[PDB]
Amino acid sequence: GQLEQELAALDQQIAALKQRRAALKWQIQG
Amino acid sequence: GQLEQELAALDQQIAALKQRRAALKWQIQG
Ligand code: NA
Repeated sequence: GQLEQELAALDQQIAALKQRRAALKWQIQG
Repeated sequence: GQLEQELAALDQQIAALKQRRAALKWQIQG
């Protein structure tokens, strides 16, 4: 339902942000 | 620097989304 759609959206955003964070850390840390 | 400020921003957003995700998971599970 609506709650499940919202939870899937949060899980996708979290996964994408964790990946962006890993790429930014690599740049900063060389 | 600028890159570290972007990293702190990602850290804040990921932590905040994880709290929203946990609160929604609890709603779903009753
Ligand atoms: Na980190």
